[PDB]
Amino acid sequence: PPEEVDVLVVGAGFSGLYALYRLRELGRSVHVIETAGDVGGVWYWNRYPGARCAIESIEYCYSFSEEVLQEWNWTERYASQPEILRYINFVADKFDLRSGITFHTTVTAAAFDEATNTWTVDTNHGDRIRARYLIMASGQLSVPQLPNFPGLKDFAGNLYHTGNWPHEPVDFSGQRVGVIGTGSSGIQVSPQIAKQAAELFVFQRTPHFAVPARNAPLDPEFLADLKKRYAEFREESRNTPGGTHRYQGPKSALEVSDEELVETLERYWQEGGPDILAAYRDILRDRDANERVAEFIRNKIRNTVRDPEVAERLVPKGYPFGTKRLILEIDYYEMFNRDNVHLVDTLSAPIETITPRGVRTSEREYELDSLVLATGFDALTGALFKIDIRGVGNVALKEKWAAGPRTYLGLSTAGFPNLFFIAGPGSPSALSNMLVSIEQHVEWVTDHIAYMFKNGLTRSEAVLEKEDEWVEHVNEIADETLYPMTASWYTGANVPGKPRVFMLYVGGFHRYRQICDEVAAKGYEGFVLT
Ligand SMILES: Cc1cc2nc3c(=O)[nH]c(=O)nc-3n(C[C@H](O)[C@H](O)[C@H](O)COP(=O)(O)OP(=O)(O)OC[C@H]3O[C@@H](n4cnc5c(N)ncnc54)[C@H](O)[C@@H]3O)c2cc1C
Ligand SMILES: NC(=O)c1ccc[n+]([C@@H]2O[C@H](COP(=O)([O-])OP(=O)(O)OC[C@H]3O[C@@H](n4cnc5c(N)ncnc54)[C@H](OP(=O)(O)O)[C@@H]3O)[C@@H](O)[C@H]2O)c1
Repeated sequence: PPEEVDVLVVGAGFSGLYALYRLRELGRSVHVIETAGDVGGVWYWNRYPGARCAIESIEYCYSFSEEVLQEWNWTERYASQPEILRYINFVADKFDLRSGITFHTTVTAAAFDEATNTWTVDTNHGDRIRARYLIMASGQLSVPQLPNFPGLKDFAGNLYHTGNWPHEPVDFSGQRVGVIGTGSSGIQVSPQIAKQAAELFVFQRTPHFAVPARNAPLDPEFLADLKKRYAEFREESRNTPGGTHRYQGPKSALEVSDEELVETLERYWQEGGPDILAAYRDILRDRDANERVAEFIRNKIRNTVRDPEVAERLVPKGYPFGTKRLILEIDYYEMFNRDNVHLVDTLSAPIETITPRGVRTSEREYELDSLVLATGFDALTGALFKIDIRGVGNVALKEKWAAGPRTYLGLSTAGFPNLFFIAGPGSPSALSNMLVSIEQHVEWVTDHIAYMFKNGLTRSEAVLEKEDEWVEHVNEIADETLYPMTASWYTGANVPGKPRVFMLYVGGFHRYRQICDEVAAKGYEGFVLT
């Protein structure tokens, strides 16, 4: 890795690879540092069986390259992780991206030097790079989180986390296997494992809402047709709250009769996918509205499993539909109908400790040959906090953000000039199709950088007052929805001791992009440039 560079980029997943590509195109020196052996980010790390995207392949893809759009052939309604990894390798090879990337290398600290207006960045290999701009493309869901209980290191069997899955197939044949966590990771990994294991124990805490994916082959007519209008189709997706073609249902879940509700929701349930989140305009705004939808979903869940005792344990309760990430399930509910699959309800009987033989609840011991941790991620701030980042006056990012992330547009933080966060806290981030949130942040940041070199500036900084205004705005629009009142990773609720604040912008990607454009249009209002 070079000793000096215009822009250093941390992370080689979607965000990082695009930042590299566009920056070269703008004629800036740029280099990328990445912990992993190769490119991919989440689709490199998350190789557990059943790993699949929950945005339709034709939406969840880059649009910066008409060539890539014309050449790539997706195959399924929802792409499996290995296909998305092939796609990302395709794009990397096409634009020759690896010559710009150092792999196997973890950034450990970065400190801003006020005299030079530059960042000096250090790695666990002892490299030191001096860069004018520092782009953290280091992910949202990139640091695995272990669950909160002892005896983990004592377990005699094999121990896995889904976000750090082995690079070659793991064989569960004839095993007694435990999965802890039933987020989308656990929901995807579990039916795969149940095919091999002599017995599978699924350790559920709060149940998550899941609806049928109804995956299907992609019609190759449809692909070829779509391509003729691809750039147009994408543009429609950029002009939405969600970054996809999801239908924005006009009515209120409350204005309709029961019969019309069932019938409309029945159509979504048969169709499959996440679009039901926008069946009515107020599902995420009004608790009575939300509840009518949630109830319809709970009953479909009940009717999915024959033992009604086991079915009632699968019904999510205590939090509004859609306020933890919606999950797309494939034969997950069906799975509890098998002899060798066991739902362990750890709300009724909490896990007390892992033992050398298995798992202890307050009710009994569970002997196991392997334990799979589907326990999620220290989300949104996790990766940043693992790095000793220091701004003006030696302030640690970790400390300034200790009560929750403070940003302007989520893009930068006051006190830390020349530093940009891709698709993180204070922006749409994971509340969209992330390829659309990711391209828009990469273009805005890399445009900002180009504008800086153009007009002769060397220092970009969020104005503290606008940040404070932005933080309060994010919180106040979040408080008009039901989002903040549920314990989700959006809220930091899954890391012990982490401050409970809703971390994402909820006003929709479209409106967020309009605001960013007005900002850059006025020469970057809310930034101070010198
Ligand atoms: C299992 C899973 C499924 C998902 N499914 C969807 C989906 O269906 N729809 C959707 O819109 N989004 C989904 N997401 C969200 C996902 O975060 C984004 O879609 C997108 O892949 C994020 O890309 P990225 O480049 O920003 O971050 P990442 O892909 O996470 O890349 C960050 C990279 O930075 C590296 N890194 C972090 N810190 C350092 C450091 N200190 N030094 C060097 N390298 C570092 C990591 O190794 C990683 O490779 C999913 C995420 C996960 C984990
Ligand atoms: N496209 C996809 O289908 C897909 C697949 C995987 C991941 N993702 C992305 O990644 C996000 C995270 O998914 P995820 O399933 O990995 O993690 P998650 O949504 O954060 O779920 C973690 C799970 O582990 C359980 N858990 C956590 N801590 C525990 C503890 N201390 N004791 C007992 N149980 C514990 C949680 O229970 P509680 O809920 O009760 O806390 C939850 O069931 C998703 O929401 C999505 O954004 C997407």
